[PDB]
Amino acid sequence: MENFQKVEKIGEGTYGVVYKARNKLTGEVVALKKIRLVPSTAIREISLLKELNHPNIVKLLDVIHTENKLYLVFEFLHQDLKKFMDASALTGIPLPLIKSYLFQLLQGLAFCHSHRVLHRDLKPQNLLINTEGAIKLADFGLARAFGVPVRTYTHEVVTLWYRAPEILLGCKYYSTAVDIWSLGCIFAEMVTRRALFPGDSEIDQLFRIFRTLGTPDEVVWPGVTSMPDYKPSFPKWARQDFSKVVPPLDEDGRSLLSQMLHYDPNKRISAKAALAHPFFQDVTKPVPHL
Ligand SMILES: NS(=O)(=O)c1ccc(-c2ccc(/C=C3\SC(=O)NC3=O)o2)cc1
Repeated sequence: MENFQKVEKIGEGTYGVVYKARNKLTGEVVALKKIRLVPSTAIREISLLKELNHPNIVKLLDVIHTENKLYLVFEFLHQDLKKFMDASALTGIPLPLIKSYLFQLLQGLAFCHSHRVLHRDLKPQNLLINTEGAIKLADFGLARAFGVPVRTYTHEVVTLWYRAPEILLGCKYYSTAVDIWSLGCIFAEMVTRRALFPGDSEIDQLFRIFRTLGTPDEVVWPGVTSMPDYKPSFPKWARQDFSKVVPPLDEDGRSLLSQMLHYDPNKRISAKAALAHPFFQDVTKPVPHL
């Protein structure tokens, strides 16, 4: 890591602490993640992720395994979507830019998922934007590569807000549908400027989903009632109208949102099918203010 000088701490993610760093030789500016953890399995899986390249994924530039420590060197981008959404809390992100961001993120997901790689932990903090109007998925593949956690190294309440309902009901063998769910939630949030399902615990997370989309049953989700953490004793709320949930959004957008928020992960739209949705007939690539 001595080939790097630390500039600033960009944050403390699930996998330890991220610094903006300068490669003390090249002059190149990067994001340096020291992994807070040596297992051979993780090294191989991490090495496989280095070959994933797509303009919508933040590039894993170098994997440095030294002094039994793991450093991950990532392409550095200047902002994430959280700060960008905070900055424009008062005006709104204009819809064409929302749409552009949604279309490119789904492209990232289509690519990753075509490789059987999933994120599992998408959130606005993982979505990185530049001045050219690009948006990129960070931390793809890391969950499966390293193992999946409770509270972070920051001793921080991590984000269940974007968690798919099959994960919350204790499914061990979930699929790429979990990422579409999370993107669905982030799409809604961009539109309304408020988190769609801001749970303060796992059952509150699940109940906030139930209260808006209705309590799932065998009709909408075959197999639901025999999932590990499902309880017959769950309250039985009715589904709300999406015109109430993401109120200003047009019918193309809400129809797409609804396919991304299907309970049944096999009914839930693929990233590839979502790219052909009518919402994107008029997509463009606007550039943000920044
Ligand atoms: N809060 S901020 O908008 O100033 C900001 C946040 C993140 C990054 C940034 C650039 C590159 C990375 C790499 C990341 S983010 C993550 O969650 N895991 C990474 O490796 O993170 C830059 C600015």
